[PDB]
Amino acid sequence: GAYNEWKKALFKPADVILDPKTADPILLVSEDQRSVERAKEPQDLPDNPERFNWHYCVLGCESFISGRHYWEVEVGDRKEWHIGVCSKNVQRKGWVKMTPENGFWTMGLTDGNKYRTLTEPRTNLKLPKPPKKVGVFLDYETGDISFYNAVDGSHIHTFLDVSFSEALYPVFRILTLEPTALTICP
Ligand SMILES: C/C(=C\CCP(=O)(O)OP(=O)(O)O)CO
Repeated sequence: GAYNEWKKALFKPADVILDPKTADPILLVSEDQRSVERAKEPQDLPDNPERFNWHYCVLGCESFISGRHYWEVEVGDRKEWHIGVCSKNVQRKGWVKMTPENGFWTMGLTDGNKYRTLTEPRTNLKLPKPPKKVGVFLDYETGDISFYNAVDGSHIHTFLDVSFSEALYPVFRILTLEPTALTICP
C-alpha cells in the first residue's frame, strides 16, 4: 500500500542498532544488536554513565538532530512493550516518569491489550487491530513523532508540534519476562 510505497520517499530509513552500553543490566541485547530481551536477574555490568540503571530501557547507537527519519519494530505477540524516542539528556540514573516533559516520547502496550501513550496523564489508544509491526517516524523540523501499523499503514498515534532542542535517540523499553523479544527490522 501507500505506507510501503511512500515511506522511504518521505523519511530516511534509519538503520537502528541497540547500544549495549545504554541497556539496563536486566536487559539482553542480541549479537546482531537488533533484538532485546529481559533476563530473570540483572547481569553483572558496569554502571557506566550511559547506562539506564533503573528504567528497563536501551537506546539506539545514533541520535538525530535534524531531518525526517523512520524505523520499524516487530513487537509481535508481546504483551508489553514501549518504543519511541527520547532526548540525549534524559535522566539515566534513578527514576523519573517517562513523559514528554522529562524528554520521553513513547507509546506502547501493557497487560496484553492496553495501548497507551506515555504522557501526563497517560492516554488510552483504541486500535482496530493489534499491531505486530510498528513504524516509528520522526520529523525533527515539524516536531512530529508518529506511529503506524507497519503492515496495514493505519495510524496509531502522533506527538504533534514538539519543539525539539536536544538530539533524539530511538528508545525501547520492556518490563516483562516473556518468550517473544522486541526486534528492530533492518
Ligand atoms: C511500577 C511498575 C510498572 C509501572 C511502571 P510506571 O509506574 O513507570 O508506569 P508507565 O511508565 O508504564 O506508564 C512495576 O514494574
